[PDB]
Amino acid sequence: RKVTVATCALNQWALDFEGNLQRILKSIEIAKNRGARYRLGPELEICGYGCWDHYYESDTLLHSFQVLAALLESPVTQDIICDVGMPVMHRNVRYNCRVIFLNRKILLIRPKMALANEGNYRELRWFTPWSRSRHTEEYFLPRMIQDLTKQETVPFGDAVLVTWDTCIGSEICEELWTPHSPHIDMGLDGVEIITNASGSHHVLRKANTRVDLVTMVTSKNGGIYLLANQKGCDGDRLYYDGCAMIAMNGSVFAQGSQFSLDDVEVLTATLDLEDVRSYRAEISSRNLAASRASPYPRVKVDFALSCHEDLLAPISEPIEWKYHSPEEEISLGPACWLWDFLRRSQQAGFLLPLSGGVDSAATACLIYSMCCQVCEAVRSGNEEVLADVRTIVNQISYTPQDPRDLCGRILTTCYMASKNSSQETCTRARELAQQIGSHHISLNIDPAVKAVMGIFSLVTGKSPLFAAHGGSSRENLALQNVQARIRMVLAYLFAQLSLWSRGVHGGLLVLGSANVDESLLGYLTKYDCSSADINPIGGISKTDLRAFVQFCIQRFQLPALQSILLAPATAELEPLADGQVSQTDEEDMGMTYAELSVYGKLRKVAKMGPYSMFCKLLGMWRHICTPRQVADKVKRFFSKYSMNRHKMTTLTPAYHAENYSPEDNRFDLRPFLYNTSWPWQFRCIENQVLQLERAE
Amino acid sequence: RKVTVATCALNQWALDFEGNLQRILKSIEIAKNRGARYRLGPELEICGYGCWDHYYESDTLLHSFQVLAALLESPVTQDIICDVGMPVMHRNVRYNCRVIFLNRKILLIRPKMALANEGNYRELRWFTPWSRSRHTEEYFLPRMIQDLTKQETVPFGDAVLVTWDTCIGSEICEELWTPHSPHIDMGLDGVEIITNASGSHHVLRKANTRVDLVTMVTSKNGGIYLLANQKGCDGDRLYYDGCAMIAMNGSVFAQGSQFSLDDVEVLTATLDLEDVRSYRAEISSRNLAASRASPYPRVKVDFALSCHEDLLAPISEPIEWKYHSPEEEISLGPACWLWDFLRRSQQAGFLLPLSGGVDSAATACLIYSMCCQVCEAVRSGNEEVLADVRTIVNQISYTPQDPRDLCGRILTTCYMASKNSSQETCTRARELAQQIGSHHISLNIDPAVKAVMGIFSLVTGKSPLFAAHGGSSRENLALQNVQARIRMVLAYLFAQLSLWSRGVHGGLLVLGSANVDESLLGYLTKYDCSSADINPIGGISKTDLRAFVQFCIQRFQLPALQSILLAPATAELEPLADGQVSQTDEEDMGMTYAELSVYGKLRKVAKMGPYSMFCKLLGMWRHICTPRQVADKVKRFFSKYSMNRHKMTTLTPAYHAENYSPEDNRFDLRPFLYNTSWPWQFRCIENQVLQLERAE
Amino acid sequence: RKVTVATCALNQWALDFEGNLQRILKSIEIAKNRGARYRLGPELEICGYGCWDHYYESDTLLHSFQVLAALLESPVTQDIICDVGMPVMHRNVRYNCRVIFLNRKILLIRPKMALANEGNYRELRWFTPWSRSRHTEEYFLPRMIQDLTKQETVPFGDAVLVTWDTCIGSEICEELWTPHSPHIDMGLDGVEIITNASGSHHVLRKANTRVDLVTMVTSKNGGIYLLANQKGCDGDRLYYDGCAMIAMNGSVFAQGSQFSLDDVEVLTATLDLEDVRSYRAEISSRNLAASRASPYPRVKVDFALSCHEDLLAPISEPIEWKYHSPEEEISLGPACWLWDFLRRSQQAGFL
Ligand SMILES: Nc1ncnc2c1ncn2[C@@H]1O[C@H](COP(=O)(O)OP(=O)(O)OC[C@H]2O[C@@H]([n+]3cccc(C(=O)O)c3)[C@H](O)[C@@H]2O)[C@@H](O)[C@H]1O
Ligand SMILES: Nc1ncnc2c1ncn2[C@@H]1O[C@H](COP(=O)(O)OP(=O)(O)OC[C@H]2O[C@@H]([n+]3cccc(C(=O)O)c3)[C@H](O)[C@@H]2O)[C@@H](O)[C@H]1O
Ligand SMILES: Nc1ncnc2c1ncn2[C@@H]1O[C@H](COP(=O)(O)O)[C@@H](O)[C@H]1O
Ligand SMILES: Nc1ncnc2c1ncn2[C@@H]1O[C@H](COP(=O)(O)O)[C@@H](O)[C@H]1O
Ligand SMILES: [Cl-]
Ligand SMILES: [Cl-]
Ligand SMILES: [Cl-]
Ligand SMILES: [Cl-]
Ligand SMILES: [Cl-]
Ligand SMILES: [Cl-]
Ligand SMILES: [Cl-]
Ligand SMILES: [Cl-]
Ligand SMILES: [Cl-]
Ligand SMILES: [Cl-]
Ligand SMILES: [Cl-]
Ligand SMILES: [Mg+2]
Ligand SMILES: [Mg+2]
Repeated sequence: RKVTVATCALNQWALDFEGNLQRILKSIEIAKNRGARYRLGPELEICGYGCWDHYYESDTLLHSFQVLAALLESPVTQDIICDVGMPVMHRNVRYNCRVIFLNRKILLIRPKMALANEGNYRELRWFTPWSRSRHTEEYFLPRMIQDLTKQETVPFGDAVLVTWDTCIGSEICEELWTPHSPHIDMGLDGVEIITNASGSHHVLRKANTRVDLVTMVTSKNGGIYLLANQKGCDGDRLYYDGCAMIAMNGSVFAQGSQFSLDDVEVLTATLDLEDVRSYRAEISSRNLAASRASPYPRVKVDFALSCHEDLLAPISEPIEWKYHSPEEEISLGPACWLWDFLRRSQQAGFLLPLSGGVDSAATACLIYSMCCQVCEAVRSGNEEVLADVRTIVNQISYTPQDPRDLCGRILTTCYMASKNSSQETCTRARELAQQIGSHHISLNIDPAVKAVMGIFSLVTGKSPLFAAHGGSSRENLALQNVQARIRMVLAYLFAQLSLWSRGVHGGLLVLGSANVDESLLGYLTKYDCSSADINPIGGISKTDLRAFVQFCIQRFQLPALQSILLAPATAELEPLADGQVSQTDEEDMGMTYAELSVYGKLRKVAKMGPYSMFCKLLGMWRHICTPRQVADKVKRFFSKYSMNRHKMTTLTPAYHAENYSPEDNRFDLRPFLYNTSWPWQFRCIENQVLQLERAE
Repeated sequence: RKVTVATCALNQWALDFEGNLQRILKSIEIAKNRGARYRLGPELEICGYGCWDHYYESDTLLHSFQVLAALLESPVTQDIICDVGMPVMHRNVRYNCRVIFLNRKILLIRPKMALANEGNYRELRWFTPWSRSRHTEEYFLPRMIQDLTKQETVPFGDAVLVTWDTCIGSEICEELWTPHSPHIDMGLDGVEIITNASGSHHVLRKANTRVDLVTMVTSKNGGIYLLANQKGCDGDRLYYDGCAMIAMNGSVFAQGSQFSLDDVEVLTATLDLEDVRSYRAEISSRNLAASRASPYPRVKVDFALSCHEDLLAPISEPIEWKYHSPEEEISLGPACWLWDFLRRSQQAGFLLPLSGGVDSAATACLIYSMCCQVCEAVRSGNEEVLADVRTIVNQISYTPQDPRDLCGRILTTCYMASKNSSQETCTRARELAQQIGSHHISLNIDPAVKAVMGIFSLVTGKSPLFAAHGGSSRENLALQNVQARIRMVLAYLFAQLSLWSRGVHGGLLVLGSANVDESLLGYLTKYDCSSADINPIGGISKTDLRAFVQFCIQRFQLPALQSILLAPATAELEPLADGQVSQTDEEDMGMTYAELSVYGKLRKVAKMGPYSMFCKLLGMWRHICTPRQVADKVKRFFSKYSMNRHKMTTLTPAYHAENYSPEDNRFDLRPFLYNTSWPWQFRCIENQVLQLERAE
Repeated sequence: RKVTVATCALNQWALDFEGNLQRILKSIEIAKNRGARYRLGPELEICGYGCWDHYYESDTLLHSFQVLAALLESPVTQDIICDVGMPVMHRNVRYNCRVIFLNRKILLIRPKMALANEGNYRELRWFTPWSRSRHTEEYFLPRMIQDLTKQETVPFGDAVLVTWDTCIGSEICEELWTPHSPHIDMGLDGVEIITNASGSHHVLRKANTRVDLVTMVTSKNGGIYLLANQKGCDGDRLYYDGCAMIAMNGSVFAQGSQFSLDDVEVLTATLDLEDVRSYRAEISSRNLAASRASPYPRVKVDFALSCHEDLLAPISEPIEWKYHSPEEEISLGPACWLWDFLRRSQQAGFL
């Protein structure tokens, strides 16, 4: 009848065994206080999901087991079934596993059967899928575990648990949406509870597909579904957004946070198993298509999941899943990201080159949002967060209440004007900093620039001129770039010495402000301020950035943003001749951010090369453009793209948000020395155009 | 009786279909002129091996076929069997394939059955292995091919080719390295000739493994074995080093270049099939197993490998494989990789910061080596090299004979001294430049440094001091780093404007000079000159570098190097107080380049975390060090490594040389925000140390 | 690229071969006027789904074939692929089938693999599920059909059609919600269009589950989904409420009536196949869990589903499915029921 189960989101850290252990323990202790008899944790939670090439290392395996032993001998784990994740090597093959134990015995080790090998995922690099479906083998335990557990071997493979009162089965992360998912046969076999341990990272706007899936599955097959997921940054450019859930028969009973500053969040629910049994009768109490397939092996477990609590235990009522707006998503994720980055880097704060333009502004807003979250958290009684703030600012007695106050201690904004900067942009940056609370620095680079160009003249005997002073296209560009790069040099100097100049220990993380759209076209200066330490908006669309900044006005009460939004998007690096005004980035690029986004998505999402893309747009923009015209747009896109790709190889690491990122380290593997005339492809395009231009 | 076969190495280029088509045609034409009736190409040669995520694009598939259709309708391919590679989608699964055609008819498509998923390889990201052994399906041909070939379908799978006189089998690359390789069962079923198309890249010293393996195989199994490989840079960090070979019954019959400036290099041999047959007939255990061997599907082909060429057509005689010394390898690999960048980037030359030290010196030697190579190639009658040069140099009449004259056209060294630089280092740089013939630039950064520091003072009211002037540790470092990044600002300014100042069109690629040992430890300044466009020595050991440079003294007649070798490895950026001499980078790092090299190899090559590494060293350095000491060495390494790993994320792409490269984009994936205290792991280490101190 | 397909709801009548034929013809004629190159009809539409114990009767089989012959020799069926349903006995075993023909040839006969045996359904009483998955056998045609079609045998079993431009597959009624549905492997194999012929009867309030399913399926696997269903009373206490639909990539493009007094209702839609191909790339352009299962047999069909019409043919835009309130459901179904009862009973009225 009535059972009480727990799932959870943990902020795990790659190879951080000590912390990882304490987090797992805490969740189990929490679940037990709430009356749970089964606890589900995230995929590979013992070592942290993102260990990458450390999985090749045997030490990883070893410590994981030492962590497992600690769990097994811990008095908290008594009388609750615990499903943890670690790597495990069986017969010289490395598997991504679930280790399920109860009262100092291992019940079953259950290896993953479908591995993620797309986008940021590459599990086949380190793990093998279990291929012997509906079968188990005897796994031989480490003497370390034997001595403790008093078992020689345990079942290893595709099996389910049978207890005195129920039948629980495992579905690991992506097995949930893999063709022919375990949950189908488990359902058929009569499995009433299905646990899914995830490690899925944030992706702007796609939170609902996870929820929908679990929902549909429970709706279609009946049953309780448990989903646990990592939450936070585990040591790289991903943010895991654990929307841990508990679903039954198509309804949701517990909704876990997508972004929060909690290291441990536990969901429970009290459900009557008979609701499953009667909901399944409601559908098909009959037989099926006559399948006669090999049935699931069964691990007998001497334990009752439901135990006497009924007399008081309130049944969980169904709930509606509340989603975040896309702007709320943006204001929360990169924000919580930046918080883990700061706290785990053990760095003294951030250094933000603030230009008075939209992106640098958005970046500033993310920090302010971070501060708010921290204040919220501290108010909420979050000891970990309080501990951390106190450690970051060095003040034992400190207690952030006003976000502007915390911000000041944590953020240093820096406006670096050139000879041609307007008074307006300088002002806007000054105002925005004033409003969020940051320590603002305003300086002029021109003395350093004059000096560099002096060195050049001194040695070549030649003086480059700006385009407006009769300079060549090359000279103009070079000059612009020098200023860009001097800014970067200065940014790092302050990162390294500004706190020093204020009488205080420590150094700052440099933050970048490239957006995903310009990153793709390479419309940036190699090694200017586009290269920093971390970039939180690197993966966000320009349009979304504007959207996010306009949303910040009212949510954070920052009026300084209006002028910033209204101002013309221009880079004041070159003097303006009489009769003309500044050129906008969109004219500079030779395409609007809108249409740039389309190329982006057609390229990475829809997997189109130039010919394919030419054909798509030809129809999409059939009214607006002519065949010759789209050819030119596409050609212009691919050439600029290819010419600039090398800029991508060295680009600052970015929070992952859009599934159309051009990021080269993990998500978008590509050449960087292309033939930039695309002779063959472009010829195909021409032929098509010529063919169409034969119509009357 | 006698058959004439060809294999080759092509300098393919990712997505360069036009180019790739022309090079394949050339190989086939060269093959025919030399009398071959079979021609084998490299792995995925139509599209070029390294298209990475473009493999997801239908356009890659489509254009590959268009190339194929071109090959099929081409007169040159008449009466020679052609083994060509491309990706194929079959039943909506994407495979790495060989396509064998003859006289406008596709004979068979052979999919790869084992993929490479380690190191720089990750075929599983985009392809699936064919897994039905000795089995075949019908491939439905694209309409375009049908209209040309008048075929509806062709066999797709694990099949062999039967001619009137022989039986030909395919082994694709990594299949040769798998435990139960195809060549075993193939040889037992009477396949006489085995063809292997590879696409494997350079690794210092590992050339013999490929040779020994193919030789062993034909020795153990009998038969002729052909290997083809890409040669050169196809668009990324890798150099494919085509050691294409022909081997029979354990002897080599043709050895292809490892590094050469040739786009197309064809090997042919004339062999007697009767030698194969009698070699096999002499192995009793083989024959006992061959009269019981499981059969391969055979595609019957109306063709004779041995024609009316028999008339005294001279049988090929056995040869000894000649190898390169490790220094010759270094002298030739990155050199060719550099030529390929220069010509395929359509850039006007290189800009090399030259410090008067070993590594930058090495980089200079590579460029000179390249120059010699180009000169040698031109003297050989190589028309594409001569064209390529004239294009780079914009003078259609130019003929590089002297290596020093070419060098001055395409290289620009740049010495950049600080206030503290010594006169010696200046002169070493200058003397090296004179001797290789580069255009040398000598300047002082001090004016620019003062200007930047003046900016900092104007805005903070504080002035940083060098440690020798009582500055703090941080001040001293900030100061050193500033100078360092200023050098980078200048480097790019000259890269962009130096030719302009000399009244010449174009720009330069900036070369880096980070070695693989410093890259590992993070012993470099983020965004100093460590950050360039490409780094030809970023994957090479400090010890190999010295060895290389010392080799260059006699090989290239460059005496300036001796002083460069003999001089103390010091970075003159800070002033030294008297009573004290300048600190070497080895005491700066806190470890010798030697012990560093060991950490790096134990790390990547032996897959070792800090506990494992401590254990290994403890035994290795048992005489030299005490366990307490070993722990400190290991902890210091791991500490430094992980505090600095972020420097890897934005670091300049390096030519891949060692298999212990710490490169983060492809070869060595790792997190970049570690818990740098390594609590768990260091605890385990201290436990062992205590345990060892108590007992004895 | 652009194709035009048709599905339909028919008011079929058990054993009413004459009428059943004329209804099928009419739908095909309508589809052709609308430019369709493939037409999908309901489950067992030739004999009418509700024949019950008449399925034991060989006459049923016979007339069905005589009806099939009439379809085959009819000039209306020219240049459109027609998927009709009849019972068919292969090797002395009775199967509930799809007969797909084009220009007086049978392309493939495709038998049901999961049979409904719950509530009002009892298909196992008369039919056997096809159990040899991913396999076909040579079905020997009746001389009646041979003479007309000039074919000795045709493929019988679990197969897909491959045309010059696309790949079409079959999912019969309840196979849509049976564990391990054909649409999963068909998707994997690259089937771009999936036809589902239904005979599902009205059930108060449960209309959305049909729509949701088709929707979710196309959303999850990509592809065009076609669903046809009987509509009206076929001679007993059931009302079939054909919510025939056309779905693609998770959106609905055509919504058929649940209750109407039409004997024939045809849905069409003009869709670009490349939307499927690019929507599937959007999800997983990679590989899967490494399944290595026996793949679908392929019937080669010398026909192009898309033919030159593009230059004028408007692409169908997505629509929202409009449901009836429960009271509207009540006011319409039993109502349309009573109408067929009155008209087919040949009675003078009600008391
Ligand atoms: N295939 C290849 N592989 C490796 N390297 C390659 C290469 N092709 C060129 N390179 C090299 O890469 C280097 C590129 O860097 P660099 O020479 O500095 O120039 P680059 O970064 O290419 O040009 C900077 C761009 O930024 C834009 N801009 C201007 C002003 C402000 C802003 C702003 O929004 O902040 C942007 C401007 O319009 C310009 O197009 C060159 O040295 C070039 O030789
Ligand atoms: N976990 C983490 N994730 C992301 N970023 C992190 C980080 N931890 C620190 N950071 C940040 O990274 C930045 C590091 O750069 P920076 O502050 O400039 O300083 P950094 O590059 O760390 O220090 C330079 C090193 O180069 C050596 N050096 C000196 C003189 C000459 C030479 C030579 O051979 O050329 C070398 C010197 O001994 C020193 O150890 C800092 O802003 C820091 O806050
Ligand atoms: N005036 C400025 N002050 C501070 N940072 C700037 C300034 N201008 C540009 N940046 C930085 O440079 C990048 C944008 O380049 P630009 O478009 O030329 O303004 C972003 O990373 C900014 O943070
Ligand atoms: N005096 C110099 N002149 C030119 N390049 C230098 C100089 N010193 C250092 N570099 C560059 O900086 C890196 C080495 O740093 P360092 O060890 O401090 O000399 C290499 O990439 C060198 O090319
Ligand atoms: Cl052990
Ligand atoms: Cl069992
Ligand atoms: Cl400090
Ligand atoms: Cl802006
Ligand atoms: Cl803007
Ligand atoms: Cl100090
Ligand atoms: Cl120019
Ligand atoms: Cl040195
Ligand atoms: Cl040295
Ligand atoms: Cl008959
Ligand atoms: Cl087939
Ligand atoms: Mg902006
Ligand atoms: Mg050196």
